[PDB]
Amino acid sequence: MKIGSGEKLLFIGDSITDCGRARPEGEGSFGALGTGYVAYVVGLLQAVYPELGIRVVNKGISGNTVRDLKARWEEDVIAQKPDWVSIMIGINDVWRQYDLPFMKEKHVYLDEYEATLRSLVLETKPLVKGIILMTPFYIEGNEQDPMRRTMDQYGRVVKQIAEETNSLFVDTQAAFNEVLKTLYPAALAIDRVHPSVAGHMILARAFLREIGFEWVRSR
Amino acid sequence: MKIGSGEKLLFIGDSITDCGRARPEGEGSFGALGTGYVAYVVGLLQAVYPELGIRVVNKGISGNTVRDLKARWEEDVIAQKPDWVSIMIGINDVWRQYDLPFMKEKHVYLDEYEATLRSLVLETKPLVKGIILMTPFYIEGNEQDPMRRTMDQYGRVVKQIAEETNSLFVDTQAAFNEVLKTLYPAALAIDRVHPSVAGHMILARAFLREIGFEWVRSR
Amino acid sequence: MKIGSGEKLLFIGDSITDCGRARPEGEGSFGALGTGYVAYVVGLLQAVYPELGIRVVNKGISGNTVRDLKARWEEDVIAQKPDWVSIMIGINDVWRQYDLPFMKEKHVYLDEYEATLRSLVLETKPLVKGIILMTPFYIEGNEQDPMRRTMDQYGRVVKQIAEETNSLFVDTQAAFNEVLKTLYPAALAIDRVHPSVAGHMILARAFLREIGFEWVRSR
Amino acid sequence: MKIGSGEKLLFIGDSITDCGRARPEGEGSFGALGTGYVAYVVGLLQAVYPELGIRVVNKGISGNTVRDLKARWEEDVIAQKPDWVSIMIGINDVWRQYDLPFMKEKHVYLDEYEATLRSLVLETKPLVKGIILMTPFYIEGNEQDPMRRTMDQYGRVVKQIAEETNSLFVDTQAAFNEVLKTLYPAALAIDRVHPSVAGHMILARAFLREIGFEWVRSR
Amino acid sequence: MKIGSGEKLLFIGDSITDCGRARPEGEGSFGALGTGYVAYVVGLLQAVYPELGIRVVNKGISGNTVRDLKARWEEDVIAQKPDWVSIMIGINDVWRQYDLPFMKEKHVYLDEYEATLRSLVLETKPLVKGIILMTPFYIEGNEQDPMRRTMDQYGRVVKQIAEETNSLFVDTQAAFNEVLKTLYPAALAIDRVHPSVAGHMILARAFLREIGFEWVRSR
Amino acid sequence: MKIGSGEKLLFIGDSITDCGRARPEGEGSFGALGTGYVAYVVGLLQAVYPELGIRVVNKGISGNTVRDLKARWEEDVIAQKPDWVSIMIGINDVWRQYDLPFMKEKHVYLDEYEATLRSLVLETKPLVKGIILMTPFYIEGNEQDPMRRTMDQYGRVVKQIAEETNSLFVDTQAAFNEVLKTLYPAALAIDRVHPSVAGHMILARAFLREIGFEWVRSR
Amino acid sequence: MKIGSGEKLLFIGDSITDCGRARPEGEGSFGALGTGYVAYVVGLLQAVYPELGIRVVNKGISGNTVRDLKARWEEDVIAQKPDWVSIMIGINDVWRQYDLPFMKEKHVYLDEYEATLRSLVLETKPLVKGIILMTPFYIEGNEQDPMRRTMDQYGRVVKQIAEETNSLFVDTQAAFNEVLKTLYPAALAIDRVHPSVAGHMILARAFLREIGFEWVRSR
Amino acid sequence: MKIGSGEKLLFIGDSITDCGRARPEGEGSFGALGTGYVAYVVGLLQAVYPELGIRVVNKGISGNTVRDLKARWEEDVIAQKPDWVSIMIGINDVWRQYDLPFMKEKHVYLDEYEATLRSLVLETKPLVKGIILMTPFYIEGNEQDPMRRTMDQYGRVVKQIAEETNSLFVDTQAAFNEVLKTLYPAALAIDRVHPSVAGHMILARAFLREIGFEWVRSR
Ligand SMILES: [Cl-]
Ligand SMILES: [Cl-]
Ligand SMILES: [Cl-]
Ligand SMILES: [Cl-]
Ligand SMILES: [Cl-]
Ligand SMILES: [Cl-]
Ligand SMILES: [Cl-]
Ligand SMILES: [Cl-]
Repeated sequence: MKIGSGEKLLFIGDSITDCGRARPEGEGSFGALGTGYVAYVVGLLQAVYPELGIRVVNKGISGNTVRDLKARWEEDVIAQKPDWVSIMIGINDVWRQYDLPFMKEKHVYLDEYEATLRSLVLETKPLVKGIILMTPFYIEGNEQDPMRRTMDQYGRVVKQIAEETNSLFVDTQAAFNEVLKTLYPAALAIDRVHPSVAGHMILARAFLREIGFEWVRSR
Repeated sequence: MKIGSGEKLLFIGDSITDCGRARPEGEGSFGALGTGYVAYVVGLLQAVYPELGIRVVNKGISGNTVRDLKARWEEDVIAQKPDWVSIMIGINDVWRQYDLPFMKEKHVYLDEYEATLRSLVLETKPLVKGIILMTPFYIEGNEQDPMRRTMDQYGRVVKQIAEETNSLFVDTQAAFNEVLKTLYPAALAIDRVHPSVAGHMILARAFLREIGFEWVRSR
Repeated sequence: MKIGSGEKLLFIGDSITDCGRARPEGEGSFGALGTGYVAYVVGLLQAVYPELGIRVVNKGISGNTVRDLKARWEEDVIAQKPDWVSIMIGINDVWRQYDLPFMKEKHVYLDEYEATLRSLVLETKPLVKGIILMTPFYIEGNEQDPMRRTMDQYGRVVKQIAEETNSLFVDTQAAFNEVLKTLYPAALAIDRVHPSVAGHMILARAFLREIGFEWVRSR
Repeated sequence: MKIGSGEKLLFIGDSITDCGRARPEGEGSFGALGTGYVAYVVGLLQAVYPELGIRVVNKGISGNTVRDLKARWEEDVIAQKPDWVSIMIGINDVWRQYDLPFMKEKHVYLDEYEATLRSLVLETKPLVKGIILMTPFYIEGNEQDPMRRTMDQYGRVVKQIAEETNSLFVDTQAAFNEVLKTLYPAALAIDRVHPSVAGHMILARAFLREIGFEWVRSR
Repeated sequence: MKIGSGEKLLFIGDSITDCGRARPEGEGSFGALGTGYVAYVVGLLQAVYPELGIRVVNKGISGNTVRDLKARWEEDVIAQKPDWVSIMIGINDVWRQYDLPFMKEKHVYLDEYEATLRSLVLETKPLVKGIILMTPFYIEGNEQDPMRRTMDQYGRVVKQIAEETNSLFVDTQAAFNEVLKTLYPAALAIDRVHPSVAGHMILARAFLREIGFEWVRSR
Repeated sequence: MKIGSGEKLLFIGDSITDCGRARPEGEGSFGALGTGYVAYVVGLLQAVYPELGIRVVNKGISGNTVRDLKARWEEDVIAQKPDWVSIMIGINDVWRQYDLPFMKEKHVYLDEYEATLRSLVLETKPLVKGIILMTPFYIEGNEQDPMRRTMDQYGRVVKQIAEETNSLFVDTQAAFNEVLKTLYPAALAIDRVHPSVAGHMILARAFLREIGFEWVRSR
Repeated sequence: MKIGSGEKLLFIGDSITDCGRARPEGEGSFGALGTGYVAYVVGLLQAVYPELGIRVVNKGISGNTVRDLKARWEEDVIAQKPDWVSIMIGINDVWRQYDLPFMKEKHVYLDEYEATLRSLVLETKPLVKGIILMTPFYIEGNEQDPMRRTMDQYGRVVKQIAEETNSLFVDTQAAFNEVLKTLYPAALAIDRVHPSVAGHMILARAFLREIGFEWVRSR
Repeated sequence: MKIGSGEKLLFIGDSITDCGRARPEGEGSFGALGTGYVAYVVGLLQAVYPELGIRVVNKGISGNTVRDLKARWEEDVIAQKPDWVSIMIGINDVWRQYDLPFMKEKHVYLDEYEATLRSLVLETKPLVKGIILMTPFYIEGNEQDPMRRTMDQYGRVVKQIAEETNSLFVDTQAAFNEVLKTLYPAALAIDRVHPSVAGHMILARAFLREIGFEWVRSR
């Protein structure tokens, strides 16, 4: 378990992270953590490692791009003095290119995305024990579907950045791809982005695996 | 214009047709028709052919497959004594196979779909002045996506039944496919089924063209 | 098609234009465009000219007179940097004279109306590619009904102004008059102002015809 | 005062009479009567003739034609054992011909209207102490407007039936026509049917005058 | 009719006057005038004197004493530039003495009431054509009931003031007393203060009689 | 304490007893009892006699007269197999004579009231361990007010029936009358019927005293 | 009765005291006092000592610790100029240690609690006639349950402070303990803190006993 | 994994199982399963065993005891033709003895509980592929608390019935007891019954472990 006792773990990102969490503080309880992967992570950590006393904050905001995370970073991350920061961003940065293809300033293209996300990691890294970078995802099994293909480019940037900055790394697309060998996207997410409880469990498990969670602990 | 003065035109189908129409009666001019292609069709006919004196009934019901249509056909179609019946069904017949793949009783497979729709058309045809068969559709430009591929199969059945019964036919998939050369699905419908105003216009226009509507009447 | 690719088309006026659009920005989607003629115009443009990538903003506000448009012109029009501005105003300017006949300062009489609307066009014209002036209307077939007779005076001023300023021009009263040869006003609008979907289609079609829309495109 | 002590007075009609009255019972003093002319009539009688001890029932139902009145006449009128029955019906009988011109089954034409209303009056008359027949009305000052012209015809039928049956008669059209020499319809009722408080007062006053109400009692 | 053409008549007082009127302007329509005696007055004036074009404003506020009227007089009366001001206040000034008998600073005793109401009349009188002073009331027939007995003291002060300042005068208690010879208070007002439509008609008629209203006009 | 361990105590009456209790069951500890004297009685018994193990059912219904009690007596009382039945009825029996004086069928006059209540008590008495008869009341200190005078008459009937049947008796009027030496009715109940918390306490205390409750248990 | 005529009694504490009272003033009526022990106290005082004319204010706020009371003391207590202050605090100070055991700064430990509560009493005492200190409580009969055991430590501090400062003193835990010899906590409070009406009566009675209330007065 | 491909798994129980599931059908993937352990179980199975193709039905109903289960067993279990039935019942059977101790008919004592649950298991077992019996639980670490002591007794019955019938068994009490070595109940469930997300995870994990779930599949 990478996370130590008494430490503060802060999650930020878009609606997948937000999942209706309490604004502004996103702590004090679960209703406050929302009803998606963040809550599930915290539930499983408390169920299996109750003695850890990990404090968890949810700063997701629906609709955010990486450009939006930067604009609120000081107040919503730095000022919170987290020990661990998990970031999952990029869905909107890409989605806007496909749902509003003629409003191009709402689009965050890959080179701006890369430099901005890099900037967040570099700023934060000296201040925390660790960073976990989760890739964005798109629940679509065809690598050549345009939005899937773009999403994968963004996820490769995330992985680049995690390697270079020694951050932890969760390939959420890889976790979905495995399930997509069986299920058509509709069975997980009608809009290919916002998943069922099952999709949130896919995400939570992928995050827990990267931080060394054990489903049945050995010592 | 295939529809002639004084006639009663009855639309039946699923949510795409329903679009919040008034239940049970579904008529006429002031919101009972719902807020999608059916209301637009009726709007445009009134704007351009006010003297036709057409009455219009919306018997769409959210969720319906062709099995559901059969179960209420006597009360919602035959007992309304329509002159013209337009049918657009198959989206749920297909979609349940993909979004609830293990709930097989909810699925209406091609054999049930062909036999049922054929039977409804054959029985209705001598009771009415004419039938318009609209294909189902899926807003997805990749013919090899599995749900699009199945939807196209269901559409072939509709086309074949219309030819065999000398019904009017609207290929709604072809109408979307034209726009999908420019737009990714997300620009028209986040779930690839329930479209924007623009998608409802694609549908209304495809319906109108088939019934001989003119935007500006030539004579 | 007068409107070119990537251009911004801004609609302003009263409740007929507003039709419940999102405040303040009236863009980002259709819910944002409201549910009347503006939305229908945008739907039809996207259905038939999806490659245009026209951006459309709705600045209608319910209850407005031309005196109200002027008071918000800088923020709601100039600051938006539109390429095309469509104006439809005058219904309230006239209606107040008939529903509050003893509150005369709520009335905008024809000479103030003319100079004010002229002032808006002259200010705007150097800043945009084009202006479309739509007349007000009153859904009433008797030319001698007092409010109809006043409305027609205002519509003649609009046409004057469009001619003199080389603006495009939509005679909405003419479009309604044709339909009123068949339908009594009640069938279109119970208050003779706020129309059914059919009346909104009358308006949208009249606007589309003036900007060179083709229902089936020729090249 | 034609109404005498201890008597039960029952008003029936459409929305103009209903005005949100309590269903099914429609009585008595604290809001069950609704918020239009019926409540005003009852108010004024109580203010000026408190000792009359009149009981009042409101059986108005929004939407009703005379066909609808016939269908519930036994339960809503005869079974209430009223002493006096006031009827105001015909607005919807007529209006449906104009607002839904192609839905002919919703229309109640003059032959059905005369025969039905005649029959209801003839049957009720020997069961009760008296009947008050109020004309329908349309708030429109042009006798040649088509709906006003039809409404006036329906009113003649009411007048002729009242004379033939020695019923009291209130000409509600004449009462509006007097005010319409000063005001355009929009100042009293935006849809020309559902009036302001002032219109309900016009109605209440016309009713009261016919039953021999005095504003200040002479003796 | 004391009130002349085009003049502005402003009503102020407590909940009996307010009766749910629109804040802050209490004009522009009837919903804006609330649903009690003020609205009825305006309805009757418009029904019988539509050509007068009287503008009517309602500044009642629920819970007010005369101490509250003074605190808002400049903004809610003077600044409105009325031609006629009707005041009805004193119910709360007295009620507080009986429902909160141990919170004595919420009480406005008769000498403060008198001087304050006098001060309002004297301030206003040079600025307007006329003032109408309506007494408070208490719907209770026993002169010796403590609250009735106090209310009557306040009403005698009102009458004093009207005489001395040449204001018009409406004894609302006298109008209720007459009806209370027949009806127990419960039949008019369950709390002996807030009346039924009948009680509001009692009030409206008493006001109309004092300003010279004619139920059927003679010239 | 007249009520003994393990017994079921059932309260029936009108709104004073109801006070928003759960329908139909009306039991037990967590809000089903409503928010007036019945809940307070049950609260205090539990606070001071927790070991008594008393079960309590609230069958009060807003609006009821003794006629209404008779109509549901079999299902709401006899079929509950109570040990003790407390009845408080008569307020509406009387009040309808005053608030709806001309709706005579709603009135339950003294002959119907005595005969009915007598009959209910006689029939119930051998089926249960005991009966508590509570008078109705009116919060009005003037014995010569007409509704108070009638209420006192109805209370005499209750007292006489309790004596004749050896029922326990609570004179609720006497309990209010004591407080009314200090307070005007408005301090306890604006409508003279529905009291504050303090009035419900007056009632609860009067009930408790009659059943031998001790505030501090002597032994 | 310790409390004298015309005096102001102010209650402060957490949700047990607040019980939905009106913010900010918590006076003017009962709705304003909320629906728990404070309201019951006031009801019983008014029922039995109506002539006292005691003014009662409720400043409870849900969630408060003693640290929260101090932060609002000047505005919510001192500025109110009470004659008597009742304080009940400590439930949250302790609860946080058990429901958020890893957010230790939300915890108020016993030495901070003691000094803070002492500080409130010492500040206030010169300004008022009297102070009543109510212990916190926990509805749990096992003295060795951890939260019960902590609560008792806090209650012993309260008693210490009351003795040293000559404050009145209510041991709410003692009052509950007696009832807990019969009832399991669930029957009083599902969360062992927020009680039923019965628990609120336990509290109100314990407070009334300490201020010398008599259930039936002797002079 | 004890559950095998294509099978239907049906969960029944009380609120812990219900957790707001869709009534009556309780299936499948998009919210119909509710928001507690059942949805989590289904989520995790899908994340880790998507190919199993398991269908899941939630027939939990808030409030139920085993008596309630018997009454709807035919329609809610047998008629669903499940392959696997999981039962978790006993919490209310027990809790009613403690929260409503004097309402003995609401209690289901050990004899009724054993006989009923035994009978339901014996009857169901030959109709289905397998049964999973989950104990009830109480989140309370003191074995000598009276409700915990009774709950443990009911759990022994469940364990004994599962052994006798060769059912799978989940000891939910043991799963909570492990976490209760660290946390006081209030950190998991304020009422000791309805847990947080973390408690639902404790339950889901205990269920999954018993059916042979692997967090990471070995082969
Ligand atoms: Cl988002
Ligand atoms: Cl659908
Ligand atoms: Cl408007
Ligand atoms: Cl109507
Ligand atoms: Cl008031
Ligand atoms: Cl009642
Ligand atoms: Cl609290
Ligand atoms: Cl439950």
